[PDB]
Amino acid sequence: GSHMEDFVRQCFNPMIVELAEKAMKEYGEDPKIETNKFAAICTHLEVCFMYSDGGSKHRFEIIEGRDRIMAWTVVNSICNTTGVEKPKFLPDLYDYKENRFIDIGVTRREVHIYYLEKANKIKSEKTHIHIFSFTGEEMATKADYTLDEESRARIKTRLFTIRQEMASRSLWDSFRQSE
Ligand SMILES: [Mn+2]
Repeated sequence: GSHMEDFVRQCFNPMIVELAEKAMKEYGEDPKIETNKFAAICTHLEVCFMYSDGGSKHRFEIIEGRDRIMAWTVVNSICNTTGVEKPKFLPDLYDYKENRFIDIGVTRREVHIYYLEKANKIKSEKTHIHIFSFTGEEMATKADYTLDEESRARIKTRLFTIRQEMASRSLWDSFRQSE
């Protein structure tokens, strides 16, 4: 029974917590033990959903938060109907306006570092990358930030609020250090 576990359950909405639990079980991880990861997964879920709310109404197909098999099934429907290249790793959204997959990343470090690490890892030239930090910074493929500034600014504000709530509990240093 960690403080972090109870913190996560009061910080995030029940639907996010439940999806995060599922995600972690699917890879045999335990939200009661790997509590920093549980927090990180909830955070990544919420940001991806906030992000998808920034479009016009039918802009994005939402990939993140599906069951893994369904998620690949939908990716495949998109590849098959648009001709776009199949990614090697599950992206978070598909942008029907710009016709590209997006992978949203959230980092407790300098953005370019995580950018780079995600760029080399996906190796999907095509998949757009958009990183947010917990210090208000962002970095996106080709400096193309996809949404208007307001939709991105509120994500930055929410991440900073999570950071504060964690710091006020003395959980921040250890979450930051566990990345
Ligand atoms: Mn992501």
